[PDB]
Amino acid sequence: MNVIAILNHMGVYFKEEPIRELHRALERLNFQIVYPNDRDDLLKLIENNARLCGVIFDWDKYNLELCEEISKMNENLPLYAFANTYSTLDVSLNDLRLQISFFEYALGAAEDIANKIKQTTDEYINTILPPLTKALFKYVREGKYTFCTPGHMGGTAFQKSPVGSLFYDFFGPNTMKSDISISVSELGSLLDHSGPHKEAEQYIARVFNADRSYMVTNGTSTANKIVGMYSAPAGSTILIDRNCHKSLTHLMMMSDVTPIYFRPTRNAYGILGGIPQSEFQHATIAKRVKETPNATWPVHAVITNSTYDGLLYNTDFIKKTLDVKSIHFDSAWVPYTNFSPIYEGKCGMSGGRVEGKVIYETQSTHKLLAAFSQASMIHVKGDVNEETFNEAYMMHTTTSPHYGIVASTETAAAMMKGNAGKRLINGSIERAIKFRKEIKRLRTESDGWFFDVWQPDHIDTTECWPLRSDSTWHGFKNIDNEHMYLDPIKVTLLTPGMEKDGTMSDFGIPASIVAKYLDEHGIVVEKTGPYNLLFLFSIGIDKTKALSLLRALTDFKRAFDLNLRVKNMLPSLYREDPEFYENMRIQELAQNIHKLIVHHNLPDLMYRAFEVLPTMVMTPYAAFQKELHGMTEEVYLDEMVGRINANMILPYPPGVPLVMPGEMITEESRPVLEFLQMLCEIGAHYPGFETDIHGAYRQADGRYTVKVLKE
Amino acid sequence: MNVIAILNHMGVYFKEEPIRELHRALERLNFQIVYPNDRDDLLKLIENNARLCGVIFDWDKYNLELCEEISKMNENLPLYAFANTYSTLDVSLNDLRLQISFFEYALGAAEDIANKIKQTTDEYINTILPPLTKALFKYVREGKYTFCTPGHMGGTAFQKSPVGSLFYDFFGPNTMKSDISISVSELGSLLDHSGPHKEAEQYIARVFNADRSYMVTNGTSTANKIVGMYSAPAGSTILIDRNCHKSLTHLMMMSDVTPIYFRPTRNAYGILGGIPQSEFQHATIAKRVKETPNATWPVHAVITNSTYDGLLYNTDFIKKTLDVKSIHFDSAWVPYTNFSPIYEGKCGMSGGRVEGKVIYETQSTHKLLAAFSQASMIHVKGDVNEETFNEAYMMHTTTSPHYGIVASTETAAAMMKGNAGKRLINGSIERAIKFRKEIKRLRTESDGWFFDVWQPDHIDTTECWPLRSDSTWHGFKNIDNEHMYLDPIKVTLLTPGMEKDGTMSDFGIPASIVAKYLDEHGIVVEKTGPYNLLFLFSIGIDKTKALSLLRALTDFKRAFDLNLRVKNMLPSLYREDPEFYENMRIQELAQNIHKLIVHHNLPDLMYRAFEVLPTMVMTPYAAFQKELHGMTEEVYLDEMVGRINANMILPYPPGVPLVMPGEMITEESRPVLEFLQMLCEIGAHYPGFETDIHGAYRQADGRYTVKVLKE
Amino acid sequence: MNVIAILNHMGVYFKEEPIRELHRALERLNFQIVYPNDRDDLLKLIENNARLCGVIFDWDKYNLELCEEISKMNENLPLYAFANTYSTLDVSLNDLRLQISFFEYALGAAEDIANKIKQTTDEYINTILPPLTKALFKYVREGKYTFCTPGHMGGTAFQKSPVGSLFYDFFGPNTMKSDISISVSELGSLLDHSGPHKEAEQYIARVFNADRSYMVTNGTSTANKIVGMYSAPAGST
Repeated sequence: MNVIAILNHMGVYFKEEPIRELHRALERLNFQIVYPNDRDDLLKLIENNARLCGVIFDWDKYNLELCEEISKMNENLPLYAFANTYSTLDVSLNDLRLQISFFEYALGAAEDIANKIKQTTDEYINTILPPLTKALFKYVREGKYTFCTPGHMGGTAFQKSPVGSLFYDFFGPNTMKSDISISVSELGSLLDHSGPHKEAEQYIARVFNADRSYMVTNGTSTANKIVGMYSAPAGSTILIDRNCHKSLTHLMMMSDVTPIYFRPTRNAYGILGGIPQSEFQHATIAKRVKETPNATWPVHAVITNSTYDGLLYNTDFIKKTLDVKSIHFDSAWVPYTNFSPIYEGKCGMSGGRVEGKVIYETQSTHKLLAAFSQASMIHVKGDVNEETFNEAYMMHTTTSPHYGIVASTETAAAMMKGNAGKRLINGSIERAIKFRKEIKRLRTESDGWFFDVWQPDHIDTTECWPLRSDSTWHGFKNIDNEHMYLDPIKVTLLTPGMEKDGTMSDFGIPASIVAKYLDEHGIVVEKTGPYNLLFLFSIGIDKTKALSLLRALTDFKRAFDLNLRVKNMLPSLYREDPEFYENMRIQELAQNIHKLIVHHNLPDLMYRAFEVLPTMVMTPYAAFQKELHGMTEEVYLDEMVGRINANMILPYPPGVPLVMPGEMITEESRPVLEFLQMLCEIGAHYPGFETDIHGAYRQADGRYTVKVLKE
Repeated sequence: MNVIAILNHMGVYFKEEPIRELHRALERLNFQIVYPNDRDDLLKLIENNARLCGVIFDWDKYNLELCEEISKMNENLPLYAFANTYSTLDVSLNDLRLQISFFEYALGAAEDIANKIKQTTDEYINTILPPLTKALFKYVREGKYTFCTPGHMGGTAFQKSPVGSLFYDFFGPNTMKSDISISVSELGSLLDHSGPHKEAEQYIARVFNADRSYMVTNGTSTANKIVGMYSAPAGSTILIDRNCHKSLTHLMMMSDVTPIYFRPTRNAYGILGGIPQSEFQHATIAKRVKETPNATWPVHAVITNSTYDGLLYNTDFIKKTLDVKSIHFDSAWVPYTNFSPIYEGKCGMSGGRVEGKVIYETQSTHKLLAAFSQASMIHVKGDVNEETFNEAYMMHTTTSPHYGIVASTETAAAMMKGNAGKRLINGSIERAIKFRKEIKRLRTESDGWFFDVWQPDHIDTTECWPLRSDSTWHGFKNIDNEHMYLDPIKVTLLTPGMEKDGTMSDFGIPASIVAKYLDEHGIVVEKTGPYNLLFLFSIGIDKTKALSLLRALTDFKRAFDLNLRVKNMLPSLYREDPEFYENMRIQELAQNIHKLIVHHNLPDLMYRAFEVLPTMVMTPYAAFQKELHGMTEEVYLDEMVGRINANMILPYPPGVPLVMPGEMITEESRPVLEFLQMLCEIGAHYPGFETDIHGAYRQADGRYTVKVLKE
Repeated sequence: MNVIAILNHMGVYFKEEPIRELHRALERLNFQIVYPNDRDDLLKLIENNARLCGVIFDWDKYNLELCEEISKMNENLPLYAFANTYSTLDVSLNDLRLQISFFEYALGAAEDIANKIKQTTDEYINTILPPLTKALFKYVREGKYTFCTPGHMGGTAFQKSPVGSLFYDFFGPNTMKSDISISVSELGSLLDHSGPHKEAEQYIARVFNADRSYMVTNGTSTANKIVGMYSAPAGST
């Protein structure tokens, strides 16, 4: 905030020489001065920037509707109207409700005007800032010597070493002084929820429409642990989504709990869809309790809302009909929910306080909002035992947190209050929708093949487009109406190779080549399956990045039709093994990997492997207990049927836990083994496209091993 | 690295005009140029700075011993000797082993010389940098657009919001671009230990003399959890130090384990000393196993080495005689051990690979080294199940870590390789010893009272001064010889109020007033007890901070002898309740709090409360299980005998867990209740000195409550 | 390639002060900046020159047909359209098939834009250059000391003699460093047809529509000898 914009030169002297004196005084007060030519120049200057902290304009040539337009753009922005001809009498109430401060044109009075402008800018900065970030900035500005942890003590240890000086010159001084610990008593403490921290969690609670809100400093991988260790005591039972994270599996291995796994649907692409409506009612839950050993009525439920590919649920249905005392939504990919009414009825915090149960939501703030990594939140909705749940939160977090992460966690919510946050969210959603409309437009504009995007055939409104059973763009057969809602900002491109009914085509490009090409040209894809990409259109995405992406896709199309060699187009993949990719064209490589997928029948195996659940011999807690006692042997992959698995098997494709720790592959679940063997067989042909299975360990001969339990 | 220092002007032109042309070319290549006048100027310039990345000197007037001195100062520093009169023949081997590159005095050849200098500086930067920090800096320098998590995507979300722009202008761009996730495939992944990450853990393993080294991104509060969940399966038994952290208690509440608590000694000051030699042999361990219900032979041991006040152990004794299969050292306060031979035989990694057991050490890197917060390491020494322990490490850490913390964690070890790290550690230890010598000197120089420092009466050598049974400076009675070693850099000041034999004096100042005064004058104390301070003399401390601290102590002495009012001297404490501190002098306040300590007999109660162990009714895991089921009631403090505690009671003073979760205060442990009641009684008199007990909850009437279990 | 041409001054400030900051940053990055007045000025400037390596223009006052005309003039030339009023939606396929990179008008963001412009210019140079000339230019830019033939060794023998210095001042340094031999292993060898040389003869074979193409270094007076000594053995006709 040092940019203060003065409107145009009227022409007469008595209201220009005071303006030039104020210009000189403001430059003396370390303010950059910009000179927009007219009104629309000011509108564009304010929307394209954010460092602007003041507008000076004459109240004669520009009326007070150029206070209201800026108010629609930013409510808290100070503007400085200069009163010459309009008297006191010419002011309405709506002018008085805006951030304007009136001044006069007097020669030699520029010093007091500049001091008042500096004070107003300071008030604006101290108004828009959240309280803990405000206090941290104040503490760094009044920077005191310290004799406490951390050891760098304001980064003055990095000023006395060469590699330390490189680190210090990279990061800069303010992010070294911003790292302090709980010994600084004026900032309170995260662990005890005191002072500026307590004001921060109350601020987070207002913003996100939650009763009590927490600010985790390790991540939602730890927030899931906190929620599932509070609400699910040992010996109890949980309803965990099979579409889960590794963190929930880790939680189940720490705690002595027992699962019933929900059964999500999926298409031939490998996109993890959702649980049908039948598996949230009392009948199916009671049945699955009945045929699970050592199982009682579930006391907690964990649901991934949304999925990895951005499929929201009808959460009002869930909160009405799921008859458990605590429903947890692992909303790691949807933290931005409250800030656009598009997502109404699509999160745990949507709607009011539900009766008889506590709704948890564990937004991963760093993922889609603007926050530093390892930042997360736990929003609750209901009544919880305050000391027990506070102690459970204290149990998993560290004792001396990184205050940069905490300040970023709060500043992410502070970016969403007012009109600026609504403008951010609506701009991101509208930009995502416009990108979707041209990618379907360029599909019908181009010749031959082009990238498809997995979205409804007619989208033109800003809403979460519901997945209807009467349409076939999604691919989930016999899907329930109003249970799924596509998130517009998680754009999933598609590549040729798949037909609409689910069978495979002949000409195709698997998405690994497209992702590697985009990585070569300096744009990064989130994660790819066999024939899909994913692009997070968060609040950071502007039209520069969107156009560069669209124009990396087009250059890939041109380079693939021209059929350039692997050496020229993909040097990063060429360097994987130059002997192999020396005389190979890209069309031959794409055709070969596509034929390896087709002949081995990848999508049918990937479907039929996840439509059958492995037999739960013992709870994953018992599997971890037997793993700790050294009762694990590494049998080869083929002889794994009838054996209890000790470590989780997580195959890419698709990215969802296939075999849990403690489950047996029986003869009824042989397509699981066939899929694993097929994936190992196809991954050992072409370098750079190596097999990515978390749990299976590569040997030298080419056959993988899985840690199973001894007999 | 942009500072290149040229030595003096010889006087003749043919070796000055090429030097001026090289000056102009290097300024064209964005290098700051400094001009030391002579040799000693260069020596001082190099020791006082670290951004210097090159010395240009003439090989005639300055010999090659001004290459060896700089080599003793920095081994990798490039220097550029200019050869005029000494021929090829005048070079020895020791000159060739140094970082010198020879040049000549030619007119018009300054461009190639400047390009070679820039290339040599780039080689130097790429040499001293650790590999993962090097790759992260390279990735940010080649900064690519991204469509993946995190949501700010290079900080371009903070460039479009006012509070976001304040955050961005504070932190700066390079620490926003440095936050990326595992989707960037060229940096590998922390979780899978691949690529640049795997090179980083191998680099950490060399540096710290460990077999396998891990880099935790939550902190040693999570590293303790990782170690104690791998090595201690459920149903087993551990030997946990009573001088533990909150994190170890949290670990014991997560896991179904059973303790035998070691019994450390302590003095009247409240400093947590150490476990006697008798409690590490087989006889006492077998006895304490025998009188503990449901207890078997311990399979793991956790020892806080050093203590909070920097008392190292004779760890060779521990690793020889403690007959358990895994010994863990919670070395959160001593991470700098390998980098000075003072600490030989004083860590888990000291000495060779011990036979028959695995030694863990969990250095908190952010505490005393130069690293960002929430950074920690796990060094092992022995043979562990690689996949089981890797899975246990993966179990507690997040999945998308903050790469700034990881890069800082590795750069902290990279600051310690070579001669610069040895110079850092030796300079910090020597500065600590010199500060200790003048604080004892100023004690005998001043009039009346002065601050004492809890250290041996004769210290003049750079060693860990052993706590001898034939001396009484420490206060631990009947202490064992060569079991304790004072760390010189954890300086514990003392205030008047205590006599040498342990009884209380009449004139005294409790350390809270001194800490608050130092906080008023802008220097921060780590943590204080009743009459002691603590100052971490880490690698960040230079003589500026040390002199400012000594000269805040002296100004406090002058202001206390002059007896200034609380309003003028302590406005931050005045604002706590201006009605109470209006007409009170500092001598009256100090005398009143000292009399409250004396009349209530604080040190005798604090001693006798920790010399008696509360009765373990049930394991803390069972206490947490009963706490989760809502079986907890809040009885008042006085009626807590005979009741099983559900939450840990952590009173300040001193800062060590007094009552564990699941333990009963019996009639044999009534002084525990007397100490708690006394602390609550003395904390409810003077504002700003409020009672700090973690576990006891303040009520409105003034009597505290503790969550106990129902009957 | 250091000439980057910016189109005209619109008049409003929010898309001129970022342009002036980008001007200052590009001059800091050693780029000469030219200022064509209007569209036909740019057309004539591009046809009369070849050192131009970039056009910066606003996407509002000048449409995307002033990308297609430059494409007919030079296909690989990078141009930098600045997006203000036309949204994402206003782009056709023929625009996407051209060498344009889109930017925005933001104050204080000229450093990243200038770095991206420098990287795009480097990509353009490494795109239009043939591989062996690219590798030779790279080798001279990373100029290493040598102890092999030729004897001047980067022309440092001509820097130590008066007539040698006249020769060196005439020819200039880059054509002295460009004369090396087969001892530099990273450039391959002409005689054995390896590495960058082999890529060069394959490149010559594509260009001239021939199966196998050779690159003689004495002249076609020697190429005739090569052909007539291969195809015409002694005693034949």
